[PDB]
Amino acid sequence: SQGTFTSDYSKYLDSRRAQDFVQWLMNT
Ligand SMILES: [Cl-]
Ligand SMILES: [Cl-]
Repeated sequence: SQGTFTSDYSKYLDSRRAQDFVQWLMNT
C-alpha cells in the first residue's frame, strides 16, 4: 500500500492543484 510519504506527497500535489484553481478563479 501507499505509505505515509507517498500519501502526504499526494496531498501536497492536491494543494498545488487547488491553489492553481484558486488563482484561476481570480484570473480574467
Ligand atoms: Cl511511501
Ligand atoms: Cl497542477
